[PDB]
Amino acid sequence: ACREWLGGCSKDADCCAHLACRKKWPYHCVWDWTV
Repeated sequence: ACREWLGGCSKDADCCAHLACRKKWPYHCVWDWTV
């Protein structure tokens, strides 16, 4: 289980993939190349 882009991230291991748990709000995983 993981969250995709723009979804509440419980993990900072890019939740799903190619992502990153946005730590600067909104905390919901953003694209790794935009974080």
